[PDB]
Amino acid sequence: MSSQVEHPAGGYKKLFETVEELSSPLTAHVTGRIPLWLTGSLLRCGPGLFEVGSEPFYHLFDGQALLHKFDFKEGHVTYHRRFIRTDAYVRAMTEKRIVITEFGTCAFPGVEVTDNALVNIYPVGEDYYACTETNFITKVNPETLETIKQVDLCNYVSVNGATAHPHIENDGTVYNIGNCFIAYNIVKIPPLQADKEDPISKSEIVVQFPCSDRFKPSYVHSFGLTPNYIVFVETPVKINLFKFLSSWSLWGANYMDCFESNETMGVWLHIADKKRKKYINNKYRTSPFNLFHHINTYEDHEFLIVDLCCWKGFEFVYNYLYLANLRENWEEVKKNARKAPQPEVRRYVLPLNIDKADTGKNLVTLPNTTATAILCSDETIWLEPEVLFSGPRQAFEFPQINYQKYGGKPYTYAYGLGLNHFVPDRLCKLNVKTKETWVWQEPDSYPSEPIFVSHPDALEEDDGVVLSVVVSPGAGQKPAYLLILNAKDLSEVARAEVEINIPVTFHGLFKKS
Amino acid sequence: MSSQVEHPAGGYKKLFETVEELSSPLTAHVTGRIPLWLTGSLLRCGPGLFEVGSEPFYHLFDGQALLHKFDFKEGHVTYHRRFIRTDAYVRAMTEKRIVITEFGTCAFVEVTDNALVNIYPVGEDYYACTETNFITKVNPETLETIKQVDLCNYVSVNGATAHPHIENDGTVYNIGNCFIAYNIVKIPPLQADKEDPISKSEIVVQFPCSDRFKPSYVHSFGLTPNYIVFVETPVKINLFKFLSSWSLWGANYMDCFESNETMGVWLHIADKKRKKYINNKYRTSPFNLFHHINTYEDHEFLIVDLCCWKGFEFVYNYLYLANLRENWEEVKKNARKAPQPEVRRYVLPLNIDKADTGKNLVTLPNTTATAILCSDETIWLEPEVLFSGPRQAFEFPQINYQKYGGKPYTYAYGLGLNHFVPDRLCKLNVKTKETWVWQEPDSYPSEPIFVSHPDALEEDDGVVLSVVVSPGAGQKPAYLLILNAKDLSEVARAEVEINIPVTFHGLFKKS
Ligand SMILES: CCCC(CCC)COc1cccc([C@H](O)CCN)c1
Ligand SMILES: CCCC(CCC)COc1cccc([C@H](O)CCN)c1
Ligand SMILES: CCCCCCCCCCCCCCCC(=O)O
Ligand SMILES: CCCCCCCCCCCCCCCC(=O)O
Ligand SMILES: [Fe+2]
Ligand SMILES: [Fe+2]
Ligand code: NA
Ligand code: NA
Repeated sequence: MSSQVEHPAGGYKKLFETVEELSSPLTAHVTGRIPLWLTGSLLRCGPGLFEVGSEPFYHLFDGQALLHKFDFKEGHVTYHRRFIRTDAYVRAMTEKRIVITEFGTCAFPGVEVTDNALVNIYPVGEDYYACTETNFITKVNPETLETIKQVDLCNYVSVNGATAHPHIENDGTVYNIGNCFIAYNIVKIPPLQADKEDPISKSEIVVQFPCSDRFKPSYVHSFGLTPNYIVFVETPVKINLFKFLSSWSLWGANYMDCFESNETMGVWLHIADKKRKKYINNKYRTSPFNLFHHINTYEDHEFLIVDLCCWKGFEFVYNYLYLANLRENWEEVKKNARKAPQPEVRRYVLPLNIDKADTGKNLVTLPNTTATAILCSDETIWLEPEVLFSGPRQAFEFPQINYQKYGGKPYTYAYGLGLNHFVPDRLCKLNVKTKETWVWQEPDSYPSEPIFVSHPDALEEDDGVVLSVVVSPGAGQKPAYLLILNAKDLSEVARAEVEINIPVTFHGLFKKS
Repeated sequence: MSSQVEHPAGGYKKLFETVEELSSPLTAHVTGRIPLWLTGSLLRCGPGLFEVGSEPFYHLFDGQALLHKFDFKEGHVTYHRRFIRTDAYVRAMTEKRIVITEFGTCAFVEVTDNALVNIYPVGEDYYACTETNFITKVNPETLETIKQVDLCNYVSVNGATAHPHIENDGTVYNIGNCFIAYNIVKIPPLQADKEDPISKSEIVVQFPCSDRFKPSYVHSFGLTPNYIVFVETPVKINLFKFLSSWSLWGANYMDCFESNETMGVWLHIADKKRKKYINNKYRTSPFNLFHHINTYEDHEFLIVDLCCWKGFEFVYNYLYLANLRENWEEVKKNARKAPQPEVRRYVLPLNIDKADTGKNLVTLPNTTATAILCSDETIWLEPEVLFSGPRQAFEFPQINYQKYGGKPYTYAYGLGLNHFVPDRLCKLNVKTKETWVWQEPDSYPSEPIFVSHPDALEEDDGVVLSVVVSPGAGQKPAYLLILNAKDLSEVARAEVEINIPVTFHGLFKKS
């Protein structure tokens, strides 16, 4: 973990304030020691333009995509940023107004889907793509930050969109999930082959998950992956297709206007056989929650361990993320969040071998968990979680692990961004076996998602650092900095200060050079 | 909290072995220093006779009630025990066989009065109880049995729990099934006329049943200055089996239980002072519940701290003596598919505004518990988990009851169960989730009972007392353990030269 800080000075407002791009990189001023083995680029995406002239964007996810880069070489750091030349951005700059409808901001005058790639960036073959959650992803140059092209996934595969959280196997194979308007489809993009053709042209749907409601598919943000299984969590946050596919020009609608909460379904969990490409018909059921981020998933004897960042309730958490709410003063921010769903890290355990003879009993026979799974007579398997972390309006969010070596596998550690009534104000580490936590936090300092980078000679799982971008608007300080923490105990190793503001960023990666 | 010990020697079997009563008290041999302010009697109940001749009792809750007493005076300790002369026991001794049907043992009809579970004060009297209509008046100084009391002669219930709440003026509240509702009984304090307060018993409020024909098993309930809290679980009593003739079919109490798979848990509150059921449909996931820890009011909310078991299967299925007497690897294996124990805090909003439909009503600043108002007006609850360990139950909870019962509090003491075997003592800070453990190898404790220093201003300024069975051959068979309530460090122990079997509940009676 929890925060030990209040924010009466309101400095978190700087996260949602427009900035200018740069012509070329700035030097970041180092204190402490940047590790000499740290060579490459921290790439991250966020909104950077929160109004076009006098027309405001209303939601956290509406501001125009800004691509950020911190470069590390021989103990020195540079910072650079460029707006992504999406259709949304280019047309806004041409017409000097909001032209494309964003997540929570209707544009005044069917109509074009946004390609505002403000959320994440990921590798496909030798390319990098910035994304949001629509059918449009934007190819970008990781060295110059130039925009290369728009890619419409609809030209290649049968999905209406895909999440900003594809899984990436160590050979470069990419898996993602997307709505299909009815199913949820797993897309597979293979590694780059000898022929050097673009791997997106070899995309395919490999398996399909069914929908609980013919006309109302669930919002999906992420999914789990193990060597043998795919895990999909179907939440009660629904997309109303009667509103989504109606004409938005007539009604004046945006994406937020299409969400509704199903009160009675709870959460349905789904698994598929990855290698045999087959949906498994196990009716896993539990209580209602929102889910954005899976932490990690793995196999342990005949069971799937599913670690999740949950929000307890069926109301859509995105309702609390209009910019007007996030720009309020601190007492009002806390008050507004009182009735929101509560964040909680939970471990669910999914049995793979269901024996009818155990009807009415707990199938989770593993020795090291308090998670349960009850086989009912109607063949639903009712799940209860083991709670790994819980604090009052203190979210362990934007989870990251040592992904390259422990993604999809037995693991011990997760790193997170700590939210305090939705305001990011600390960095966290969680031992998922012991429930021990570590916190890093300074007054009036607003961090981003921490990204893990392994030491080249790592023996343990947490032999490395985490990198986070911190906004520090206190007038006795430079506006922002890159923070490097030792992954062992979250003690500070270095920081690299820059003389300009940085707004909120969501996700990213470290690209080794 | 969790245990750090395995039990391959099987010493826990001594908890379920018959013992002989005593003719008069033994001296318990003290090591360390019994506090000189500790003056009175630890009274506790458990089974003590696990077979009548060659006829065995089958279930944990079948053996014949044994009343135990440790006396504390000027740093000296005595131990004494007597079988309760119930109808079940007396008739068994007369007829040299099992005459009355017990919880899980059919006799080859009359309701059992085997008062093996607890003891509590009414007026100037003490009553040993089980969970039926029969409670047994007993003498707290001599351990003699005085009389049988049939609650049905006084109030409209079929039984009452072994966990009545006791207000500081001596008023007693309890809950019992009525065969259809759950009735709260109130027994007033002793008046000037000196008449027996049981004759002034009354039903003050009634909770509805979720199923006309299948009432829930009820073990305990919550009480605050202003409210009564009742948790209706999916463990049901099948009245078609309960009220059928058991002589023909050969049935016991265990044979009447079934689990409702779809209802989950329904939580109920009543206005205590206005004697009125409140129509708030609190709903959550399925669990068994035996013991409320404590209940209190905080702004417009009820804080409900519970020892839960995650699942709808009846936990009592895992407590046949044959299972509990298995070797350690088999005990662990048998418990793998049982419900998981978990301490949970639920938060019940009292002011429900329809304008908040679809939102979380729990606006308190210090909890992660939630309560969602649905369109059908059910309020769906999620807990804050306070303690969770794999088959490691924080159970038999106790608090500083006299000063913090029904009120804001910080500390609970518990007996730690390891795949159902009691092997440690625990303390839980319910605000910080910090835990403390006391544990020795091959040592099987009982429920810890808290005794305040008489002049304490703080909540945990006192000791806990537990009766520990220690069958290791380098030790006396049992002892009374005294721990400092601050940190569970040992203050003293009082060893006795005879075995003591399992005990369930009890009290400390100040003299
Ligand atoms: C009706 C919903 C539709 C759903 C995709 C439908 C294929 C998602 O749509 C969008 C649109 C714009 C922005 C975003 C952001 O990525 C959300 C925050 N990460 C998602
Ligand atoms: C069908 C259930 C009936 C129910 C009472 C219904 C008036 C409870 O009956 C009994 C009978 C005998 C022993 C016990 C033990 O106290 C249980 C463990 N504490 C309860
Ligand atoms: C650094 C962000 C701070 C302000 C917003 C925090 C509220 C986050 C709520 C949970 C995560 C929602 C998903 C956002 C990340 C994403 O778009 O992938
Ligand atoms: C000291 C007891 C150890 C062996 C039995 C432990 C199993 C306990 C399961 C939860 C509590 C069950 C109710 C027992 C207390 C009572 O009868 O009032
Ligand atoms: Fe995300
Ligand atoms: Fe009990
Ligand atoms: Na600090
Ligand atoms: Na010890």
